[PDB]
Amino acid sequence: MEIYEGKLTAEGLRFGIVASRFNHALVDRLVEGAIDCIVRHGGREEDITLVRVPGSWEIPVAAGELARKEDIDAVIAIGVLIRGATPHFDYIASEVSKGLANLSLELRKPITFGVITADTLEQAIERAGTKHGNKGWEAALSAIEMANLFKSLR
Amino acid sequence: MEIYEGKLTAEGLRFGIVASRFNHALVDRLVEGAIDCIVRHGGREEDITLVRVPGSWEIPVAAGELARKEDIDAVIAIGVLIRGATPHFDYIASEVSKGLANLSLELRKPITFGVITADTLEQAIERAGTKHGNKGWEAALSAIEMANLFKSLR
Amino acid sequence: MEIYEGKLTAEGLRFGIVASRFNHALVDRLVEGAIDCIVRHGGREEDITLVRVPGSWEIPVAAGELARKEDIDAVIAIGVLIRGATPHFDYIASEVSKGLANLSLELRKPITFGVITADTLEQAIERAGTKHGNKGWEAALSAIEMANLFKSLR
Amino acid sequence: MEIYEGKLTAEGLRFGIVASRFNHALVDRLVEGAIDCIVRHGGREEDITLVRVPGSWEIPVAAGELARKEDIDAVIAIGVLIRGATPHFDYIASEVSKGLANLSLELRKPITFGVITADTLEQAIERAGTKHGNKGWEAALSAIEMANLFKSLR
Amino acid sequence: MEIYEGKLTAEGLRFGIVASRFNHALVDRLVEGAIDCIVRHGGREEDITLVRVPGSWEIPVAAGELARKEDIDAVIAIGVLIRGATPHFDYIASEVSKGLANLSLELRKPITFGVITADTLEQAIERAGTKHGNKGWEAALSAIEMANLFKSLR
Amino acid sequence: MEIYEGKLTAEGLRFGIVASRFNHALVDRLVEGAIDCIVRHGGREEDITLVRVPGSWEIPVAAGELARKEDIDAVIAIGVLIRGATPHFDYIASEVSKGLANLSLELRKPITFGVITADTLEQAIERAGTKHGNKGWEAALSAIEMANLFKSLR
Amino acid sequence: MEIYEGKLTAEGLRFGIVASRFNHALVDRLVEGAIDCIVRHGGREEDITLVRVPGSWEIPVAAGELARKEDIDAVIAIGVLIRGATPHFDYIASEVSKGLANLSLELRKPITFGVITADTLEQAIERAGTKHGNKGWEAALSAIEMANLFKSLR
Repeated sequence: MEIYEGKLTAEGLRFGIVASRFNHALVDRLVEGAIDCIVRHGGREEDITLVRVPGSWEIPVAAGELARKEDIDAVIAIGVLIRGATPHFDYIASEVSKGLANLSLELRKPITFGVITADTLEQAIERAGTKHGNKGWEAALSAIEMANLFKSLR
Repeated sequence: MEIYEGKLTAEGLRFGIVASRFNHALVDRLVEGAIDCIVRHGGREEDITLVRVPGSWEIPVAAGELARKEDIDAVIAIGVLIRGATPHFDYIASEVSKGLANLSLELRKPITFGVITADTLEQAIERAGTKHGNKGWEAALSAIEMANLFKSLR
Repeated sequence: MEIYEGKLTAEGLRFGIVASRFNHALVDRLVEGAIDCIVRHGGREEDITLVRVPGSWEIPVAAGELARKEDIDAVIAIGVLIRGATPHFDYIASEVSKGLANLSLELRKPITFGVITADTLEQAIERAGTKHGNKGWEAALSAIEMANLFKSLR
Repeated sequence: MEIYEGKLTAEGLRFGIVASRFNHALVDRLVEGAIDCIVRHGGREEDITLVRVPGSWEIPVAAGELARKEDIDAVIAIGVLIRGATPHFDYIASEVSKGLANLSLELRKPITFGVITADTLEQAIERAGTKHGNKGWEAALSAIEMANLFKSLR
Repeated sequence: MEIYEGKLTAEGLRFGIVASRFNHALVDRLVEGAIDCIVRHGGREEDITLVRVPGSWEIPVAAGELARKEDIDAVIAIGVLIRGATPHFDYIASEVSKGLANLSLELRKPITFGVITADTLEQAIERAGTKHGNKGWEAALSAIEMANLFKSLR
Repeated sequence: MEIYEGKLTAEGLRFGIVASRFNHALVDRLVEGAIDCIVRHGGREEDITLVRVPGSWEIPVAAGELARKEDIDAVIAIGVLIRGATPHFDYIASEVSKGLANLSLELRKPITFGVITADTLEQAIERAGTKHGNKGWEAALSAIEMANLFKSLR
Repeated sequence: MEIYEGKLTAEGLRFGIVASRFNHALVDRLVEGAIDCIVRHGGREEDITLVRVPGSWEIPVAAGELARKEDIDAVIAIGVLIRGATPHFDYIASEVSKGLANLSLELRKPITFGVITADTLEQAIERAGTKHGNKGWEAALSAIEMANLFKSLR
């Protein structure tokens, strides 16, 4: 039986991070977590490209630009969505997730989904550094592992 | 009338399995079930490729890499999703299923959906070895049958 | 004004039927209804290709194989989905319907949706031969009418 | 500032109408409304192509055939969906709308959505000639306006 | 074992339709459905005799006149009865059905019962073109099938 | 398509009216309505035969005597039944209606059912000249139309 | 049978619009809708006369002045009435409607009633551009159609 799996060492890997600006206070914590993960797993900060976009709606189109660069091994998508009074939340989150997934399949490159979709502000605060750990860190781990995996798998 | 149907014999077939690492305790049981099915239906374990991915979100992109290998007859996707407090579960499960289906149609190769989507942990425990039988076994049977079917159908 | 419409005569038409094996007791009734419709509207049973697939998840990929055969005029998709305890039903039904629709648009060939999506077993029993008439018969009628329509429309 | 907008004059425009046969009593009223709109806005009835399809499921595939004809300026899709006891309504309406939208984007031609999606029969009766005006008329107006718009825009 | 059954082809068959005038709005839809069925199953409209009667009470006596013509193969009875405030509905529906059945047995000719007996107007609207399909179409199918059956059976 | 229908002109037609004597106050209004209809649609009063019978039970046997006269074109049956305390109402109304229908089928002559079957006196008052129009007038119209119809149909 | 009906083309027609000033915010939207309708149906804006009046009470007397001009084909009356605390609303709306109708009959010229009579402000907002479409547009369509109709009818 052949086993393919990725180590959690980030030596030599190049990363791209797309972070929305809306929900500024929490997206900053998520980005801090992602950079901390990449650096403390052996990666250099000089090998990280950070792209700032106004809202979550533009994360897919910015990730399309980063992910087609040859010198990028994986892309981390970071954003915070909190449900409001209107159904706007549903139609934004669905399109963001769908675009990211379609892009990842199209470009044959791991694009990791580190976007928080919370019903309440309190949940988003939990998932961005407090009791539940930040999805920035979780997404960075996923991206590192897939970047290592695809080196063997390709 | 022409009838096309697949036998349940796994002699000579090559399989690929993509298993997420999240929900480690149950995904291991699902993978055990899938391998047991393939082996006990006549297949060899040396003809199975196992790919481990961090979460369910990356199953489609890893299955895209396995399914384009010529020496793979079918791909079994294995993962466990349990609904949490946030609507994150919906946007993950929808994208995983949609990506797998689109990939299967695109590559003209059977990609079987052995992912558990449970509201509660108790349901997931039921569907992964206990009272309801493991979807790893069910997915392996589906993959074997489609692999045999496409030999006749093509 | 130009009117394009299809007659309900099945002389000379070739059909493909994809039927899942899950919910064996009801899918058999649906297939019986479809074949009865095709035969009693003038079609021959020697001009029908039947493909059996394990579950509803594989209906799109099998229909992709039948529908690209030149000697097939329309494809009838037959399956039964009954909602269970998990949200698995939603993610299966959505992908089956989406795959069938995308395939039909891509191949410019009518693929008729004769899949039962029931909340309860009692509804599925109603819609498969009992009080509400079988969707196998309804789907066969739709396929016959579109097959006749596209002869004029093309 | 450049303003692009379409007049509501139908002189010289060619139209295609796809109408399902299910819910016969109301689809006939919708088609009457659409033809009345086209004729009373200056269009000729000899410049209208009407295609009849069995159910709403086949509207996208028939619209694909009409919309690729060069001598068709816009396509009007007409159908009536009333929610039943099963979730079948959701999976039919979603696929019809998605197919129509994808087709319109693909063919760069306006395909107007004049399909009634009603929870109850009483609502469908309202929206097909009675208190709320028929979506056949509304869809015909939309198609006329886009047909005029694309002449300037292209 | 000898099997006698009728095909659903209407080539060469002659039909008679008796339609009441009461409930004008729905009987017209039922008659449209019946004629559409006969025409789209291969029959000609020149081979259909339509008899209009004031109320449902006179359908049996008019069907007695049509059914004794030699050049009529089957008779379709079309009418709409909606229960009112008085028990008049019972004594009308019972006599209509009894007369039609006795006439059919006496003349050894299929007389198909396409009369709607509804408790409420909403049910009658359902059964005459809307959600439940029109009994005009159902009765026309029954008449076609029996007309084909009696050719073999006699 | 051959259309048979009767005009509403009563020139030259001969009518027979059987009216019960029970419920004298309302049967008189019904008879007035019937005669008014026949006269104002062009018929002469000298061409009307009126037969008075004690109760509704004897209407069928008197109509048997009128309807076998050659110089009678149609027979109008007029009576009023109001439900009492005993089930007598059911067994009278059923037999009256059944006898009239059987007689009409036997003699191949239109016998129109203008009998009021009311649960309460207030309903019978409504249906005999007041808010709901008298069944004498309605029955006379039905008889005129069938008399004209059978001239063409025979 | 002679059919008289008006097309929806506004070429060459001259219009007069009387708009009250009370409920300034909504009357402006209604006037915008009316002018947009006239322009986009082929009419010129140079052929429109706009008269502003203080309240709805003066719309009839101003419409009397416009409608007697020879070079005016139809008059559109635009105003918004919202019920207050006093019965003043009833006595204003009744007189406005009565005056407009009497004027239209007297001058043999179409005067279209595009006045909103709302119980609540929320309804008036609905009917002036939002969910229910603006009565300015509806009234302009009515005026165009009657202006075309009277050309044939006179």
